[PDB]
Amino acid sequence: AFRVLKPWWDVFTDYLSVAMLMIGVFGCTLQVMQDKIICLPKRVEMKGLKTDLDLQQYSFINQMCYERALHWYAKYFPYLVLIHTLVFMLCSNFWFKFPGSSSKIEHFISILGKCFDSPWTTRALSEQAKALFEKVKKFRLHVEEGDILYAMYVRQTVLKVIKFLIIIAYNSALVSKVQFTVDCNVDIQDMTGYKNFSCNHTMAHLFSKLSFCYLCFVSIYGLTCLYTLYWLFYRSLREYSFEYVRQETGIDDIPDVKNDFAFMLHMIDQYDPLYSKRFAVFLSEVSENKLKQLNLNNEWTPDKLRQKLQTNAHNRLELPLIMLSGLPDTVFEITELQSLKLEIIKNVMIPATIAQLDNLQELSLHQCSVKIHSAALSFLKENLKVLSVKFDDMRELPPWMYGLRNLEELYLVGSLSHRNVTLESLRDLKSLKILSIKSNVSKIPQAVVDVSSHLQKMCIHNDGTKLVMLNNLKKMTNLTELELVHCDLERIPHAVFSLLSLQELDLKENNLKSIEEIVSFQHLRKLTVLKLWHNSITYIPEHIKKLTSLERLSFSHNKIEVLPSHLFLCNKIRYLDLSYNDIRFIPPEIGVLQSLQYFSITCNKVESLPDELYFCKKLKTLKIGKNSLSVLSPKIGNLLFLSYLDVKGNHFEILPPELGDCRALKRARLVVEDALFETLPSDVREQMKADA
Amino acid sequence: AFRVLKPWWDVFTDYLSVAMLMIGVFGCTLQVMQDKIICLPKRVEMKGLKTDLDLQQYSFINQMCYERALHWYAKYFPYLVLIHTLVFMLCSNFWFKFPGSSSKIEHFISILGKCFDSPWTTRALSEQAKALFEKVKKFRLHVEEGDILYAMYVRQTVLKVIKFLIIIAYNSALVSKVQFTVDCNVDIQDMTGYKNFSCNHTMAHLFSKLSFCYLCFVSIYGLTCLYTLYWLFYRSLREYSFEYVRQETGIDDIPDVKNDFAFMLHMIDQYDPLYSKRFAVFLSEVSENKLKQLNLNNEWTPDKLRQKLQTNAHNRLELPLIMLSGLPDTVFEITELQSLKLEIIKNVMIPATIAQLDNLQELSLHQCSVKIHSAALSFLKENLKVLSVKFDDMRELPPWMYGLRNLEELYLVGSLSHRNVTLESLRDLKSLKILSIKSNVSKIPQAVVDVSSHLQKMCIHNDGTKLVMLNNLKKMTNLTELELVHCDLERIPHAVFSLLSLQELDLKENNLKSIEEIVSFQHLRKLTVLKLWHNSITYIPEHIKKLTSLERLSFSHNKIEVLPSHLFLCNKIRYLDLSYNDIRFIPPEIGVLQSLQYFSITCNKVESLPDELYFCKKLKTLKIGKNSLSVLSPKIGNLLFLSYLDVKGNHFEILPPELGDCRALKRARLVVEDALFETLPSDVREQMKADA
Repeated sequence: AFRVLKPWWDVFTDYLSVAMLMIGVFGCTLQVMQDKIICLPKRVEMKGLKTDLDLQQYSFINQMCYERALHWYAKYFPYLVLIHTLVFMLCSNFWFKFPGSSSKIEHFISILGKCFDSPWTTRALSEQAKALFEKVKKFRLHVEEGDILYAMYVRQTVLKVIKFLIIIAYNSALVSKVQFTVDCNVDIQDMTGYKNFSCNHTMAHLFSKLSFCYLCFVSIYGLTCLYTLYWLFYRSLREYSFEYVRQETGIDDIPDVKNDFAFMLHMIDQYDPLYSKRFAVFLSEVSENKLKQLNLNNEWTPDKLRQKLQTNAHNRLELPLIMLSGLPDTVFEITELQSLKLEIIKNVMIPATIAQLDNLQELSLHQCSVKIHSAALSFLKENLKVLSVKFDDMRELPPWMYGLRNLEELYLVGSLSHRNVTLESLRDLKSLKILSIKSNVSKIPQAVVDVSSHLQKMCIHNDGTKLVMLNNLKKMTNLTELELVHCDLERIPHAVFSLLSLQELDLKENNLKSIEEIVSFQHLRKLTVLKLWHNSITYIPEHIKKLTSLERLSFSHNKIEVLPSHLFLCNKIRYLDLSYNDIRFIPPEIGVLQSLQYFSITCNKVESLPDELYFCKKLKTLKIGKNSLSVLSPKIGNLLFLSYLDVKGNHFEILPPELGDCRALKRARLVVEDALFETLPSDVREQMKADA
Repeated sequence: AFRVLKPWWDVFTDYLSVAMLMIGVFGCTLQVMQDKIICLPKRVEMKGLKTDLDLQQYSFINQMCYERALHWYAKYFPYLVLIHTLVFMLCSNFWFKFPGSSSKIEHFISILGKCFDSPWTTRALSEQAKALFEKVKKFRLHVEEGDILYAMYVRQTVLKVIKFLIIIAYNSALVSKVQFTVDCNVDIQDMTGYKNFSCNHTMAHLFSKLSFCYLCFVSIYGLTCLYTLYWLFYRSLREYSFEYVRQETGIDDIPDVKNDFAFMLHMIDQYDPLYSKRFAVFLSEVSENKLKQLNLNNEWTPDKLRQKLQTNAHNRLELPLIMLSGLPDTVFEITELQSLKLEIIKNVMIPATIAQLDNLQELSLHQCSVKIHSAALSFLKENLKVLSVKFDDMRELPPWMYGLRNLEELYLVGSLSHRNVTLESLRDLKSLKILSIKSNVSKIPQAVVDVSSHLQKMCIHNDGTKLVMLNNLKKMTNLTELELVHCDLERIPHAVFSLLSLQELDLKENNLKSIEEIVSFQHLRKLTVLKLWHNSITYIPEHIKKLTSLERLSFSHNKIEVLPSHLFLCNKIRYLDLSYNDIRFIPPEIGVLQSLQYFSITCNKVESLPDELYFCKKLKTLKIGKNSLSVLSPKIGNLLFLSYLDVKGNHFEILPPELGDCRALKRARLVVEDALFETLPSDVREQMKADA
């Protein structure tokens, strides 16, 4: 604190100053004690020379000739040395005592003491100091733009030099002024009768030697100061470069430091370089990252991870990551999970340690600007089969996923056209079969055709953008199944008819009304499932009877009001969705659809129940919903395989006990009004709720 | 409490004062040791000049001539210097030696240091400081009333300067007064025989030099003090404005400080700008809010939230929040719950993080001034289907909810008419299907018409204000379920007949007496449920028998005493509340009300039971209450499906065992006295209580 700043020569000057003050005080005490110029009158077998002067006269003569004859240097030397040594001490400590420098120095000594103290420094050179990191960077921001400390030190030393020079320059000449004997021609007569006096100065000889001795001190002092001056103008401390500790521990960080930092680090080094090396760590950003990783690993343990382990949508062991900044290493201790979820973790490097986690084929990236390792990338291209990616500003999407070959299913969340898709080529995705698109691109990009060679199912669910050109869609030769949800086509495009291998088609939220292209649909004989959700279809073309291959029909939220009889000409269908439609009556041909196993007319206008409905026993799910039926035909007891029933929201009053014959149907599958359910027999409800 | 108050010039003045003290004390010691006058009689080959004076006479001459001839300043210079230096010390330290100012400055330094050490300062600039914020604001309040510190400091500096002029003024004019030699004509004749004496005191010469040196010191001192004066009249220390820190850290608060606090800031800045910079962060209100939020996040954990996670009245997962400063962010981690209960939480803003909580269809806002994020607003507009708001002064109501379209059920607590109701339009509310109102609307606002297009259910339960106008009610054509609770109508309004789509009707607490408008009610052929709670209805118009669609009837707390036969003609009714009335005898035609499932005559004067009552086996609820009955007809056993019985508070003695036949009626549904219950057979009571 009070020591680590002064190099050897500063303590040298302090010691010389203390010794100099000792010399000066010695001289002062001697002078006060015995300084007695002794005087006699001068002008004149032998006898004495009795001058008959009483003691008072002798003291008076001594005093007078002291003031007159003795040259001022011999009189004033000790106080002079006192002043000079006092000024030297003041100017030595002025660097600390001045507040402008004192603030910076106190800040620096505090921060550097704590930095040298931290054991994480030693660990890195081979837990809470990450705050000291921020303190260090704040401090260097505070003082690097100074250099006033360098100015203060240079001024201090240069004034010391000028003082030493003036001391030698005058004192060398003035030393020879002292004389042991001395003369004085004073007009003391008329009070003693004598005019010409001789005297001897007792201290003279002593002072002479003292001066000489004192002079030696000054000489040494000056040389010391000069060296400092040389050391302050030969190494140019305005800039410092580590270039050794950087090479010592082989970390290319810690580039350089600015002026005041350079100077003060130089000072500390000239005290001891060990403190400089132990300080070198905290400027390293690599050290910062490593300390962050250690701290999070201290916080992140495989226990906590396996606590959060769960199953994804695709029944896979997955660890959610909702809000982080890096990858805890403890996850690399968990090779069992085969899915991984990451939400909004930028600035992430994927290590090769994922190679330990081979048992994984699914990954999730929700707006995470993340890059990979080379071995990590190879591990992805050789192991992963499924990937879900959410992105917002294209920054979270790095290109390397376009190289993953063994991936089989892909999910995308984010707009590309912002209307051409800024989509890279989907060619290296050699094993992809499933593609999920969540964007607003008006056109299907050519990159889709880059994967069409092995693409089996591709799903686009835009936000309402129209698929303006469907030319690339016609290239989906390998496309086994096709979905066009909310593509705003409003019609049946010709591209769909280009895919004979198509099995299941959805046009949800496309608001189709004129669907007379069913003729082209009989061109596609693999069409087993057709879905027309939320479409303005108020009428059903007769060409639907020509699609024998159909197995499932979706027409929820459609303006059909009366279903034509030709609808029933395709008995192969097993699933029938007609809910939220204007349907008011069921034609009896509902009987021929024996293979039907599902039905839904929730929130429709159906008021009557044809009895042929009770002939398709394969119907296991019935959803009347909020319709206008008022009586339930007992023929419901004929449909034993009906497992689900949704008549709630209708005008029934009493439920016939024929519901007791429905073994597949229970209260779980029975959606009825509580009052209507109460009308059922006690035995029926006991058998229906449980085993009675 | 000692260092940072002194800028550089104060330290310089302190050192000059110290060194001046050194000069003075050195002079004092020398004067003690050496200051002797030496005197000789003046007026008179060469010989001695014997004066034949014994030592006593010489000493007496010394005393006399020293007292007379030697000028006082030469005699007292060191003591004068000591006095002036000491006064300088005292007038320098009078700042802190005054207790009133001492408390202020000491507290200032304590809190400033503490603020400097606070790591939360660093975090903000990037735990327990929450307490320190209050101390900070209390202190700034306590000190921004002063400026006595600045005035006293100005007084100190002017005192120092004027004393400096005084010192120079007379020392310059008296320095020449000291003289080595000196003369004295003293009339000591007849006592030592001489009159003219010459003397010299040894110190004179030295003192000259000393004075010169001393002058220089004081001169420099004055110069430094003079600078302070310039520094006290050029910066206008009455005000401090950061405007750089306010720009550096980008925090627009910390406006300014008053003269006293501004002056202290100027001092600290002169010591170091960084102290003031770091201290400014604790004046930020935004920083304080962030600290409060962080602290409540520290106090709250998702486990604590899930501790009170429960079901609401409308069976939804919800967490109570009764009193808070904001949202503990942990709530954003819990997405399963679809409703949140927040009460009396002002200045809350819901971020985009609500989008994490997609499983959401209900909400609660009890007098909470809450703003929203943009993504938050979209999430409310798209996800919510039910919502509860309590507001008091329309400020807790956040207007943006008038823009939510997908909401379907909304309940409001808070007056509107206040009787002009400043209710905003219910137009952007597109998907609403259910509405509850708790206001003071004497008028149905036009805003309801903007939701009447899509309206399905609306319930107004004003605090009793008469809904005088109801033309907007006539615009509720699409309305299906209507309730008018405590609307103080006292009569059947014509607006009700304007709503043919109406299914359920309520006029509770409207205190209707004359209800002869039932004729227009059979205009409403969709009228399923009709309620007449707490009405003054003396009797029953026959037009009620003309309501074909009657299903449920309420006559709670009415002045009805005898009921007519035509009332029973609407056998379609299943619910019949007649309690708290003057009923005494039930006409036997109660039998035709076979479809009736409910009955209540509690707190009436009924004295006999027609047996045709027991014909309506559909009657499952029976609330006789406290009436004037004495015996029970065994035909109650005919009511096998009777599930409830309230006979408590009557005059029975022994009940028929036919109660054992009623399978739906058990001991729990049998509201009876215990002594009377004992009169029943043990088998019946065992069967009712348990399965024996």
